Amino acid sequence: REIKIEGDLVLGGLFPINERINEDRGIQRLEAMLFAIDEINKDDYLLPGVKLGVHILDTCSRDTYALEQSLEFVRASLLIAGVIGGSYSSVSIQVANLLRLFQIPQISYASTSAKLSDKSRYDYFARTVPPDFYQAKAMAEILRFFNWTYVSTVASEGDYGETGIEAFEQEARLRNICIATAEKVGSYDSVIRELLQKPNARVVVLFMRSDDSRELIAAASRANASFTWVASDGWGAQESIIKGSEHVAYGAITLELASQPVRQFDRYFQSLNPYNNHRNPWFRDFWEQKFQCSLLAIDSSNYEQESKIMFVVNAVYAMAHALHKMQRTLCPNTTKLCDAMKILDGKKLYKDYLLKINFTAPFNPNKDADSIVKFDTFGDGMGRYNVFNFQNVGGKYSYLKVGHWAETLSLDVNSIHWSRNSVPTSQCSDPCAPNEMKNMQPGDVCCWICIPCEPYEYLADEFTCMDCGSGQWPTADLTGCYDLPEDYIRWEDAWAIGPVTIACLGFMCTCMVVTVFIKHNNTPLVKASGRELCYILLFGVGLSYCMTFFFIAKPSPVICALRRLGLGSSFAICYSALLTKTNCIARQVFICLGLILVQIVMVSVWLILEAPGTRRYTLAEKRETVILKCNVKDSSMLISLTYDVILVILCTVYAFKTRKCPENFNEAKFIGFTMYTTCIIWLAFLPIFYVTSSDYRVQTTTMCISVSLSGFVVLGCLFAPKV
Amino acid sequence: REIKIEGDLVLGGLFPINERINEDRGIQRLEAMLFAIDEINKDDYLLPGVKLGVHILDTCSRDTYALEQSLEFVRASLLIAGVIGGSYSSVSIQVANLLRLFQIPQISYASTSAKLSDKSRYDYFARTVPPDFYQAKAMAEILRFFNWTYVSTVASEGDYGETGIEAFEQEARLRNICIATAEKVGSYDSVIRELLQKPNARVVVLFMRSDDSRELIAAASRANASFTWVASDGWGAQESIIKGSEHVAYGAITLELASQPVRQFDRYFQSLNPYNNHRNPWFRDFWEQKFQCSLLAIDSSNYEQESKIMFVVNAVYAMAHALHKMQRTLCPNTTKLCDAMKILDGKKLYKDYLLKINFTAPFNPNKDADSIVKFDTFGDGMGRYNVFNFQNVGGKYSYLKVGHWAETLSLDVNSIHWSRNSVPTSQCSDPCAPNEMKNMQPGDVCCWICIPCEPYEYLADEFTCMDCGSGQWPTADLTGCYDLPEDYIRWEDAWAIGPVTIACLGFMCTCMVVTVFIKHNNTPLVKASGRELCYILLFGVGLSYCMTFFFIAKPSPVICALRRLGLGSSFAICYSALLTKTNCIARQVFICLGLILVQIVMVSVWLILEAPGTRRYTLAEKRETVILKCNVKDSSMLISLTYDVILVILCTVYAFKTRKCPENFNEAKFIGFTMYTTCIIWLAFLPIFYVTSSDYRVQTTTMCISVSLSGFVVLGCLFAPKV
Ligand SMILES: N[C@](CC1c2ccccc2Oc2ccccc21)(C(=O)O)[C@H]1C[C@@H]1C(=O)O
Ligand SMILES: N[C@](CC1c2ccccc2Oc2ccccc21)(C(=O)O)[C@H]1C[C@@H]1C(=O)O
Ligand SMILES: *[C@@H]1O[C@H](CO)[C@@H](O)[C@H](O)[C@H]1NC(C)=O
Ligand SMILES: *[C@@H]1O[C@H](CO)[C@@H](O)[C@H](O)[C@H]1NC(C)=O
Repeated sequence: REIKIEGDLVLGGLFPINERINEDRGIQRLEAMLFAIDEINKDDYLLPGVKLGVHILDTCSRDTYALEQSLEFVRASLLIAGVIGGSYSSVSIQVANLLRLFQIPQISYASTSAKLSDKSRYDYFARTVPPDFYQAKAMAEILRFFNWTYVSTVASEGDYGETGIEAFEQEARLRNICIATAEKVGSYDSVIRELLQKPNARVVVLFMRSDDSRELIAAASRANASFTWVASDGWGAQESIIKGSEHVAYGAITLELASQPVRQFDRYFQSLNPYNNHRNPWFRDFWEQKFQCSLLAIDSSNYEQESKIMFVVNAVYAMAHALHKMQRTLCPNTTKLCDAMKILDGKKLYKDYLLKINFTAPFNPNKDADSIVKFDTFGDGMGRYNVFNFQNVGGKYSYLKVGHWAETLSLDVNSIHWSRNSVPTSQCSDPCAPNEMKNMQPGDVCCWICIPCEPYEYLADEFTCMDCGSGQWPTADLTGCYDLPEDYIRWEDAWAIGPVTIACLGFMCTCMVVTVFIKHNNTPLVKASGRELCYILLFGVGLSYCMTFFFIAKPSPVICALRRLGLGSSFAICYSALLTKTNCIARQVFICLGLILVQIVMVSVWLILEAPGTRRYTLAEKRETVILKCNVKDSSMLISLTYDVILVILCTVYAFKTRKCPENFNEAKFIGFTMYTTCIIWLAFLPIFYVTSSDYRVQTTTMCISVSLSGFVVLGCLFAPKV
Repeated sequence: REIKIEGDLVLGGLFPINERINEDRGIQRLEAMLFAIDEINKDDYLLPGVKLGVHILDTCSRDTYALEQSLEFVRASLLIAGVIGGSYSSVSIQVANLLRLFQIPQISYASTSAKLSDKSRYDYFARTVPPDFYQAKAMAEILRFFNWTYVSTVASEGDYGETGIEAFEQEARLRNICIATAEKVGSYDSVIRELLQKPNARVVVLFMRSDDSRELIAAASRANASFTWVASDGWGAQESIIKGSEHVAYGAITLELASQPVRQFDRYFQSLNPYNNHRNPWFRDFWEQKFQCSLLAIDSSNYEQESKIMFVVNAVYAMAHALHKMQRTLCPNTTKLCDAMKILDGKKLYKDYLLKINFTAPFNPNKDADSIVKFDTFGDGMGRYNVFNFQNVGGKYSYLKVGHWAETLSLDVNSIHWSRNSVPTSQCSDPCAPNEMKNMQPGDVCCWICIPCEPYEYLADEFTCMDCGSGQWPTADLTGCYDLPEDYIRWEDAWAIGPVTIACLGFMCTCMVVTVFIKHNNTPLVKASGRELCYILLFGVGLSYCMTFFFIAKPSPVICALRRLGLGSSFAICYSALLTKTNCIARQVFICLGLILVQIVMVSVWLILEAPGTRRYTLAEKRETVILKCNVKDSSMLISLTYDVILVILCTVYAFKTRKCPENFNEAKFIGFTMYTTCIIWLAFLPIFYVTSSDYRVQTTTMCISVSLSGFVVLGCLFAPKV
């Protein structure tokens, strides 16, 4: 039962006027689509001369009942510069596969599918309401705002759920949002039983149908295990979806589309009676089913005005301003039909100056804020959502409007209510302390594992850990780690108590020997020996007492200069002062031959005096040791004294021959047993010197052991009863 | 000017009957579409009772003139169970966006696009001719048959070229076919000038339009540089595309679709006059423009029958057998309309038992070979092409039919004519000899580079080359390479000439010494020396003459057993036989002390007699050397004789004391100068023994040099004037 009201050029429109007569989503809209043309053809601010006409049908929500109507539009190619509206999604996808085939554009006031932006097929389809592939980029950019980046989704089955959710994951992996489970309701209440077995995912992304999101929540009062319900448009502000589960569905957020409703439309529509409406074929039919009467009037107590009445009067203007540009720019100085308005080619209509129009909606303020009825490059207006909340003040439910957003989130941050006031992160990995600073993603993203790394190591990265180098221990963190000192044995340490007492024998070395050096040269056996030779033959014993304190005092390069040079003067006193005096005694002007022989091995040390390391080093044992106090090898100083014992190897040669023939009082016993006793400790401390850790007593105490036995057992016996 | 001939159920058809009246691709086909129904409604082998009707239009090749006709089909929803034919591509894509919207299937007799298989859009479109995305999988599987795997393409601009070529490359990379250039003609003849600058690509894949492949070939007679023209369907068997370039377009291959034409159609169509054809609105109109007469008859001299007349009568049957299945299987025991033929739902018509039908074409033999009118799962019959050739016998052109193919190539291999009889590979890289066996693809595929690899290396792969190991040289190929021998100096080599003469002095060593061994013990100075000691003191000189031939004969493990043990008995004869006889002479029952001293250093060699290597080794210099004839170090045998010269280090000690006091006739001169002379060559050959390559004379000749100087300069002088 169409109505075709004539005009200079006529618009066409489809509406549900069938199920019964629908009044919520139905005939309320067709009353509004008539109401705009009563203003546009009257208000001469827009199109002055060309009077608009209307010719509208009854879409009855059945697809192949809409298409049997839709050819009666195009039997005039009552020429029609476009058709307004396909309400549902499934009725608009059928008059968008017949209205590309006549090059005539379409504007649908409310149909919000997501296959209706694939403009490779539809070159003639521009809706005003936003596509629902934006709520997969709405909530996916508030979770990264709240850092709840580990979620658990649930869809519906059919066309709504499988489109948004498959667009939700691919619009989440950019924003580092990391799903856990994925259900699909077609089970009854066991869907929560498959949901509790991931219990660090406590943010439920709910992208659901209307009534198939009632059977979940009403059966989520059985298990009584609440959550944080973030929900897409399936909730809306419906107060029946939260029917009695206020103790269960507490603390939720939801989205809906904003529409500041037209005030004077209530001045239009409530002023409409079925005795003064002859310009409609359905006001008389609706009046029966409005009140179930067999025949009152419309009050404000039964005219709760629909939330998309603004979207028809917004989207019927976006042709009437893309035609007032036509009647001026394509035909100046011609208000009426200029004979170029005869064949109105739609291809240069839609793609040229309807695609990117810009103007303001009627009956609303803030003309630069939100009423800019823009388009994108696809035929889909910008998203203007609300973010409602179930933040109950305590009345019972109290749906709360905590703000809006268009392109970036603009919340009013005092609504996050979860248990009492909780912002649950719902995060899996829980990044740990720097004590476990190997926070490495094992195989997958977003859920890493912490690991305490090596105690000689610092964290090389957020996942990596590396040692800070040989020597130094780590820091208190992964910063610059430390340094590494050496063994400072300058104090006692039960190591400076021994040779400090052994130095007294070296201090008493030059004491008793100086008595026969000058004042007692007139002894009967002072002239019988090398009275000038003994002062050189006994001066080196104090050197052995001093080279221990020259070397083993503290690590220094001058000390290592004294350490390598300290031992090189021990053995010529031990051998050349000994052996040259015995050979002339074995058979006295030839006693001068022992002078230059001391410089034989000693001058060769002067060539190696500058070759090896002198300053310092640091030797590394198992992960904590730095002591190599001078940069020399252990076998380097041992080979430096290889000729030392080799020089006193012939020191026992003259002991065997003169073992029984003393040329003096006790020179065969005190001196003959001396070289046997001197080679004993000389051979004793040699293999032990390779193996030590403190190394002091094997160096210091063994050196003075030769020094004490030298002057006492040999030189002391000649003067002990002399007194 | 439609004709609507009634029936029990009526078929619908579109045809070009406009440009003028088209007779080649036009009204000849509509005469044939009428001719089939005159048989099907008459021959009771197929559908007995339901008389077929026809209702056909005039498509006039203009898209939005076809769609103004096409609603007059669907104004009855004269119900029509499908529409036959959209001839062009651009008329079929417009009645396939209006005939999905009524759930009615379509069969197009000749339209061969490649967007008309995207069955996600078109659920109601099944053509019979093959899609032209198959000739991108036809020629792309004969080039791999001929190994011409490096090509040079050329397209046309618009819809034909850019569809097949973009399908040609993606159907070539599987078969390892490797393009070089890619033109796009919209230049005039300079397109060849951009083509000669890749002159190892001499196979021109020509995927071209009809007339825009005339301006190339007629302008390829300018440059006179021929090729191998492989061409897709743009040639066909058109004899005008090769108008006068037989010397230029010689040697080509081309494709066309096979159709064995219906013989009795000529018995039908040539028996048609415009006085006995009242069942058509266009036989009277065609009769004017057939002969330009203002009013003869159709002869066989002007009725050259069209090549797709079989494709309309093939593809009008494939409904009439998908409806004879309907009137039996959906309504048994009911020949006529069974009241389930009232609402004939097309969704259960097309997708159920028209998609996979199988039967034989009328008026053709071989009912199991090629007339199986199958479908695939897309609505596109199987490809049955011809492979024509321009193999001129010499008449002038003589288009030649060298066979066919359906799913695999079935050529008759005697047509490859390029220059005289040439099969040009047109290949880029030209894989080289195993002398350049590093045939590695540098950065890209199909064009590798050959490289001679290392002469100590063999080809590890077709691209890789690796050395065969230390020692052995490569083989004649990349097989198992070789072995590596050692230096065999068993012959002379100017190395076995020297010590073979030096062995004679070792042979004359025991000659003169044996005279005073037994027969001349009664000499006055035989008893004055060690007459039993000299036989041990001179026996080892022959050992030194023999150890050279024991060691330096040939590499053997028993020889190395004699090489390490050969030198160990040289020095005790050189020192212990010498030094013990001198010490008792330096001041005679104590002459037995020199017996056990020979076993001092010698028994220590018995402990090392089994420790180091004994068998063999091979030392590797710069890429060609294997000789380390026994597995011992150079310093190993030199340290094995370190105590050797150390034992004769004290051999010069007694020479200084006894230099002037002879206890015999010349024992101070002949023996005193001997140990000075013995240490000379002993110190001489030592540093030279570290540095040699043949190593014989430093080993053999230096050993006998000590052996000759021992007995002659010392032992020979005592008996030289004795005679
Ligand atoms: N535009 C709606 C949107 C509809 C919908 C709305 C809310 C929740 C789920 C849901 O499911 C889908 C799925 C695909 C497309 C559209 C929807 C329509 O029915 O087409 C609806 C406002 C229109 C009206 O009620 O008049
Ligand atoms: N089927 C054809 C094929 C046509 C074509 C034929 C040969 C060379 C190039 C070429 O260009 C395209 C491009 C896209 C689709 C179809 C074609 C048609 O016109 O549609 C033609 C046999 C039909 C007739 O002449 O009646
Ligand atoms: C993480 O989310 C919290 C939520 O309050 C926010 O305050 C904070 O800025 C976010 N941090 C980062 C690094 O994104
Ligand atoms: C390469 O092509 C030639 C062409 O004659 C053919 O005979 C041969 O079998 C082909 N070889 C391979 C390995 O494909």
